[PDB]
Amino acid sequence: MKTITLYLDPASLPALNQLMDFTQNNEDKTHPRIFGLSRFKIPDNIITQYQNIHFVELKDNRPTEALFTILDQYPGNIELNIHLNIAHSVQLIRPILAYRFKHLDRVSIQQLNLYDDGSMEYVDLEKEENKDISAEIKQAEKQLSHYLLTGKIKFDNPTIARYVWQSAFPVKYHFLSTDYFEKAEFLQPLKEYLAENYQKMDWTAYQQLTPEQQAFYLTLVGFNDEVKQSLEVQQAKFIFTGTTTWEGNTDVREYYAQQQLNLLNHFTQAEGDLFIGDHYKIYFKGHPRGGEINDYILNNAKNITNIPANISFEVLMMTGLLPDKVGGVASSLYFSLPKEKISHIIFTSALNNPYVKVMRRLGIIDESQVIFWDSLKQL
Ligand SMILES: CC(=O)N[C@@H]1[C@@H](O)[C@@H](F)[C@@](OP(=O)(O)OC[C@H]2O[C@@H](n3ccc(N)nc3=O)[C@H](O)[C@@H]2O)(C(=O)O)O[C@H]1[C@H](O)[C@H](O)CO
Ligand SMILES: OC[C@H]1O[C@@H](O[C@H]2[C@H](O)[C@@H](O)[C@@H](O)O[C@@H]2CO)[C@H](O)[C@@H](O)[C@H]1O
Repeated sequence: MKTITLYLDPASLPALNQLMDFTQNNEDKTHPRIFGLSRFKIPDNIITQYQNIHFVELKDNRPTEALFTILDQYPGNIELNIHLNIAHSVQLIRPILAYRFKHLDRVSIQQLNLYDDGSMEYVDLEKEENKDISAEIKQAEKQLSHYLLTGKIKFDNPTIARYVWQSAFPVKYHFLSTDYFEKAEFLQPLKEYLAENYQKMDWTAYQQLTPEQQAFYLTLVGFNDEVKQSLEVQQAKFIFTGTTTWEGNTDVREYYAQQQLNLLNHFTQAEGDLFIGDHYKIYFKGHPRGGEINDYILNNAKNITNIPANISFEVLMMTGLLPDKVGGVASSLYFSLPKEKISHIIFTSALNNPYVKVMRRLGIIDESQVIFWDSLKQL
């Protein structure tokens, strides 16, 4: 009997947590590990310290069939310790279930550890506000059973389906907001169902690591001394945070880039609606997938210091390097930001906007008139 740990995430936030789990378990050099983290490359000089370390691409939110070749190397009874993105859990586990079916006598699922993609889970949950949540859970459990028995995916409620894994496996959920499950009264049956199977994402985990593990972790997430030194400047700091679009449409991507540059100007120019003051040093923390939208800010802004877009914002909180003020388009990063540091959060374009509702529920935004980015004069 042998445990194999899989770390799967096409996004950022679950991978960030999973790399913490790997760091905590980094003394064990031989434990079989499969990394399917789209946004993170484990440095070679770390890879070389480990045996039984494997890598798999994700395509369409699941491990490719390359997974099967890796698993074939382990010919005995194997138990899978699987780490997943919640929003994408059903697809990510699909090839794992298919492999289990082919080797039903030797392959088992030990447990699941699941982490929020980010704001998406909460925006999705907000849309379920008028449903009988208790009934949705019971139906999702039944349809999960069919998935597990047949390999066929069919959920009447794809959103609630993300939360019923306990009906089949030992599970632990790691939520960006545990407050949401307390504050959204319509979700009470889900809170109660999830019982003792969840905790909040622990942003104090880094602080409890040894100095050696802290250095190891920072190497995994792409943090380095130069970014550290850039943020240790003796001046008040403002970080402008970027967003992205998943649309490939040039019109849409150019629109996003232009509108986001205009937003930055509203923060940093004296005439801007959101003017922060002349004494701040300005940084840009682009979205990890901003791509040319990121480039547009760096090319068209002035006196801005880039924080490499691949560095997740929450690392600055872990390292105690948060700036005085943070502003930009609504992002998952605002879910764990101390409220005193929020300048303004801007929504893309509506009181009943589900993202607005989520943040209002959570006390991240107040009762004032929300700001959409197309409400801003082109400066
Ligand atoms: C509602 C919805 O669809 N939410 C998804 C969200 O759950 C997740 F898929 C992600 O989350 P998103 O809120 O962008 O932020 C996710 C994480 O990326 C890092 N980050 C982000 C922005 C930034 N300027 N600096 C950073 O470092 C932080 O670690 C943060 O916690 C994502 O791509 O991972 O993208 C959004 C949207 O699809 C996207 O914003 C397009 O508008
Ligand atoms: O990168 C992780 C995020 O992916 C989003 O899906 C995008 C995808 O990134 C993009 O390449 C293309 O395939 O369009 C998808 C949207 O339909 C997820 O929606 C988001 O939750 C993150 O997981």
